[PDB]
Amino acid sequence: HWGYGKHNGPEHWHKDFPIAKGERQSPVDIDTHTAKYDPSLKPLSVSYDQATSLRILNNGHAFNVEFDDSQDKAVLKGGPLDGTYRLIQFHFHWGSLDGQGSEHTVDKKKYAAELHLVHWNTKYGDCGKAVQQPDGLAVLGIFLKVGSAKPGLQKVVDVLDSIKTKGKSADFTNFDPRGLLPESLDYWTYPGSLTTPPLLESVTWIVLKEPISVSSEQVLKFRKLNFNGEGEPEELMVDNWRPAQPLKNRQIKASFK
Ligand SMILES: Nc1ccc(/N=N/c2ccc(S(N)(=O)=O)cc2)cc1
Ligand SMILES: [Zn+2]
Repeated sequence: HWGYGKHNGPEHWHKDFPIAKGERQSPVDIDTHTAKYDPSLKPLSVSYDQATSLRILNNGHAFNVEFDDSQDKAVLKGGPLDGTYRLIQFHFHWGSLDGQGSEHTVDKKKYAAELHLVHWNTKYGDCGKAVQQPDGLAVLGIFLKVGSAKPGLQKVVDVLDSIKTKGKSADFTNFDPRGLLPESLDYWTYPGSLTTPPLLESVTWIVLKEPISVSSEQVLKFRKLNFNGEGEPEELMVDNWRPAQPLKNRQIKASFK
């Protein structure tokens, strides 16, 4: 099945998922000089005060921290969005080396990793329904660079030993995703897709300009995870990122001058 290796990686995905070559695929390179400030964008509202984390899961492609999305508890509103989008999960993409790992790039610069906070439009009732709609999801993307440690990431880092292999999960209650945000909410936005199969073209991307800093030690622990299940040959979970896709007939908008 699909993955990130030579024989099942991004260049193969189109055979099972023809939308891989579609008109609004993600990620993309963000050309900062071509992106235009958009005055029609309303203020972005990240409201994570009542966020209720449940569990952390190694799904064989990344790890997901999952949230209770049965009520308006952690929501994203404003910016390019109409209505209310509920946080369902977050995960990361990262590299084998500090010089790669992000999915989006900025003037072709690759960051060490990229955090995706995944939200679904409450007008569609559940995430499975939302992901089939052109305005179904909003993914808040945050770049990670290697430097000082991110204190708010350490609780994630320290549980990874318990979910080393595909299919393993662990309790992960009382985690506050506000500790993963940078100071500024300045962002770029464009219409795109899921960056993994099924690659559905249902995502409003909101990519923050300011990266967060994480330590080398923190990212090294991401790289100790396994793509494989328990008792199978070890394949380190690294380079689980899709490269930039053609922008085609899309304009990237900036929230800032
Ligand atoms: N039924 C179904 C199956 C797989 C799904 N995948 N959801 C996605 C969640 C977010 C991402 S991403 N990497 O944030 O674009 C990519 C996949 C979503 C729904
Ligand atoms: Zn992602």
